Amino acid sequence: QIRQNYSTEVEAAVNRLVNLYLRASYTYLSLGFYFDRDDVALCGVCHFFCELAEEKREGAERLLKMQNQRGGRALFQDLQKPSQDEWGTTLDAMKAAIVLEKSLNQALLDLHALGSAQADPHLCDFLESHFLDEEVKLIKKMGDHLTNIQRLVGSQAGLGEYLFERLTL
Amino acid sequence: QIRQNYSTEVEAAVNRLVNLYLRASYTYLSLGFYFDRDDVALCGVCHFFCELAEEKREGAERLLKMQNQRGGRALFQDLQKPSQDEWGTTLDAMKAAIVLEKSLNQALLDLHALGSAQADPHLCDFLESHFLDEEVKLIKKMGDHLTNIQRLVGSQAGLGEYLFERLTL
Amino acid sequence: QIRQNYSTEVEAAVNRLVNLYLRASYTYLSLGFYFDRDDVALCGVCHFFCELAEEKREGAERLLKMQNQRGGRALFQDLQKPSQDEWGTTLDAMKAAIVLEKSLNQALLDLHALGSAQADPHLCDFLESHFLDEEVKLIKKMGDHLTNIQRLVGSQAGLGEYLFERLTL
Amino acid sequence: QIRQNYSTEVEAAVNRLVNLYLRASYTYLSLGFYFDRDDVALCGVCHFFCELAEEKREGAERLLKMQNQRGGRALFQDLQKPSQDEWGTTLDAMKAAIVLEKSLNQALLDLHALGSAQADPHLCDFLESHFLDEEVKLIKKMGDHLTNIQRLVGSQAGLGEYLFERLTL
Amino acid sequence: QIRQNYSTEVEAAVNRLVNLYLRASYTYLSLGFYFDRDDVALCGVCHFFCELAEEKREGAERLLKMQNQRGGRALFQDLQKPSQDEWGTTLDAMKAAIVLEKSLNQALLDLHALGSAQADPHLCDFLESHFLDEEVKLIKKMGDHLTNIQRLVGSQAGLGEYLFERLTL
Ligand SMILES: [Au+]
Ligand SMILES: [Au+]
Ligand SMILES: [Au+]
Ligand SMILES: [Au+]
Ligand SMILES: [Au+]
Ligand SMILES: [Au+]
Ligand SMILES: [Au+]
Ligand SMILES: [Au+]
Ligand SMILES: [Au+]
Ligand SMILES: [Au+]
Ligand SMILES: [Au+]
Ligand SMILES: [Au+]
Ligand SMILES: [Au+]
Ligand SMILES: [Au+]
Ligand SMILES: [Au+]
Ligand SMILES: [Au+]
Ligand SMILES: [Au+]
Ligand SMILES: [Au+]
Ligand SMILES: [Au+]
Ligand SMILES: [Au+]
Ligand SMILES: [Au+]
Ligand SMILES: [Au+]
Ligand SMILES: [Au+]
Ligand SMILES: [Au+]
Ligand SMILES: [Au+]
Ligand SMILES: [Au+]
Repeated sequence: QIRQNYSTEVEAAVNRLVNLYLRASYTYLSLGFYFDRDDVALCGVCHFFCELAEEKREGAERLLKMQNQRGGRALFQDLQKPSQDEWGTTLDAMKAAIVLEKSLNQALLDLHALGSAQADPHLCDFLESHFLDEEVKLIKKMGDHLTNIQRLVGSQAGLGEYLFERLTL
Repeated sequence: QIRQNYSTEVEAAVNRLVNLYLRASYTYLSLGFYFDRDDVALCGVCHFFCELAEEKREGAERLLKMQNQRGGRALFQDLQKPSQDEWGTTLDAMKAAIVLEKSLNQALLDLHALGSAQADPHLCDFLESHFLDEEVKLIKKMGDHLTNIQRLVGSQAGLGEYLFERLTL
Repeated sequence: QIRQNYSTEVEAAVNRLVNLYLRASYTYLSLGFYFDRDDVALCGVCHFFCELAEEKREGAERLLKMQNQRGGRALFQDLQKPSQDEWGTTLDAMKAAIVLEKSLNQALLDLHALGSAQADPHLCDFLESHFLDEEVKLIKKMGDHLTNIQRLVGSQAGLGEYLFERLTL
Repeated sequence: QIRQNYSTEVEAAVNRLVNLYLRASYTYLSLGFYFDRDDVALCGVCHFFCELAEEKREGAERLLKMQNQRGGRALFQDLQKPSQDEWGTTLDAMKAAIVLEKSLNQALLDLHALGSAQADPHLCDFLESHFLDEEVKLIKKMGDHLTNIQRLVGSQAGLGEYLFERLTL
Repeated sequence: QIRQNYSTEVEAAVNRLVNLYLRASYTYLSLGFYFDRDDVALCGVCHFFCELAEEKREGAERLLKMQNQRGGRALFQDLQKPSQDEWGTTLDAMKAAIVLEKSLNQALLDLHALGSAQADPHLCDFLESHFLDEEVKLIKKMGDHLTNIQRLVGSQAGLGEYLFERLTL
């Protein structure tokens, strides 16, 4: 047995956080393929979301690795289908992405508060090291994108959506 | 004599498909030079169509080579002049290109159905190997372009046509 | 408008000359594939004619480019099928090729005489620069080949046709 | 057990096709050594057939590998001695080689028809991928050679046989 | 004395053509600096015209060199100030540039007609070699630019002028 200072409550919340990262990965998978449709065709938006799918997957994998390192047991649940089949405009999609990110970020903060109350400094360090700053950086970037997308709608939405995709993404 | 399992019906349809690829080549030749006119001047649209002329020619040449490999006899017909002397906007041109591509693709599918009914698996493989996936890929790309061109017309068609040509093509 | 010192008569004759180069290209296409037949199988003769197809195409493309540069309008006609479906011996084929070349060359000379009468020195230079010397060089080469092919028929035509293809082409 | 969608009929026909490729290999072995005899001495003809021996062997080996991959059982029979001890002229030999190739090719086509009736698309793909086009290419090449050999017999058969071997093979 | 077959009429017209190239150079000098004004600030338009100033100067220098080579005497006149102190929009400027180019081109054609009537084939070659095709190419390019500038005015002239300068020039 290696397990030491690792509460059952932290273990369960780690498994839930894995499910949340894998669900986010799947959402981004769906977002990316929507933007590859012939009737949507925004290559840069596609690559943005498919890159996010991969980051969220890797996030999950790091959590699973840590779960094993601490002597927890990984437990997998169903992955819920993404919340939409079609994602609207780049604007709608980027709003939905930031809502999702803020939910992951809140889950990280809740897990951290749990870690602190359980006096589990390895867990707190792990989150700080690999998750909290990355999520803050990602959210700031999405925020910046959203501001630029919004700036570009004005009178000519098609034009703005095209330019954004060509010159930013 | 090398000829084996090669029906006269397949042979004739191969010669027709050659004529269709060469005609497509000629259409793209005309499309490219229209976009090089001083009063049209869309360099990127020109290069897109002149690249297509060359692919369609090479398509024809591969069919002719296969015709000879199987012991068929190449038979050439007149090449019909393209359907238009002037091709309108990039939008009109890209619509016309996708109509042409869907007609080639239908001809490939009809030749394949013939091959299958004649039990000619070399022909079916040949089409699969070098034509069916290429045409599907090309059509998807045209579809994507058309979506972006359309997105860009909105209120300011000149502006959109220029941007598309500079930033996509 | 860019057009200057460019007569409608020159413009039409340029379009006709394009048709003649594309027709020549198509003839050479047919000549090349005839020599790739399993029952003809003269690899070097094939490569000679397929190289000519490509030169004639490029000739056409240079004419079209010049048509646009001068502010003329390219107009495409049907391309007539080559004059033969089967081309006989290398000798017959090379005779037919030199007849075709002399017809292109006469058309270049007629266009030049037109240019001179219209006082269009850009056109005269263009023809001199890229067409007249090339055609003269090509015809001399064909002439040389024909002399060597003829020398080789004598009593043993098969033998001579094989040697020519292996040691010259 | 790995075996899935793999009929006993396909399995048996695969073993027969292996025997046919190994027999062809052996025939080419005999053809090559006949042309290395001091009283035949046609080095290029020898290398042509010994290269074919090796291709036919490799063909057999790919079939055996696939047999194992699908969970079939390889079963070996006697290899029949080649049909001739002495192979005559390069012409006779090349005719005999094309007869042999057309028999392999018919066996491939029969196995493919079997695959299609058994709804075994892995087998159909395997044949298409590695056998059908290769055999078609090889037969076309033999056909070309035969045409050139025949062209060369005329009045002076020794001369023609020597030239062919030096300048083509 | 080297002078041979070089008429006094050609000599004078060569000196006039030098004055016309130097005047064009000076016009382009003025055009370039207008577009470098802080209240105009179109860097790409500036570089386009300053590059033209240099080409026109070099044109003059080649004419002077040829004048000396033939044993003519260079005679210099006043260079007339450009026709405008301020050049308006990129559109106005490009129209004015094409008017100027068509005037040079007409002068080249008139000098050529003179050369032909004086039976001075060195002069005709010189013009053909270094001036007639270059001017035709330059005019076609200006024509293309003008078409794209015009396409871009539509409703939002400032926007179009900026994009043209950033993405074409
Ligand atoms: Au994607
Ligand atoms: Au993508
Ligand atoms: Au802590
Ligand atoms: Au901490
Ligand atoms: Au903490
Ligand atoms: Au083009
Ligand atoms: Au082009
Ligand atoms: Au099939
Ligand atoms: Au198939
Ligand atoms: Au099929
Ligand atoms: Au060829
Ligand atoms: Au060839
Ligand atoms: Au002339
Ligand atoms: Au001339
Ligand atoms: Au002339
Ligand atoms: Au051998
Ligand atoms: Au050998
Ligand atoms: Au099939
Ligand atoms: Au199949
Ligand atoms: Au298949
Ligand atoms: Au099949
Ligand atoms: Au400047
Ligand atoms: Au500048
Ligand atoms: Au002259
Ligand atoms: Au001349
Ligand atoms: Au002249």
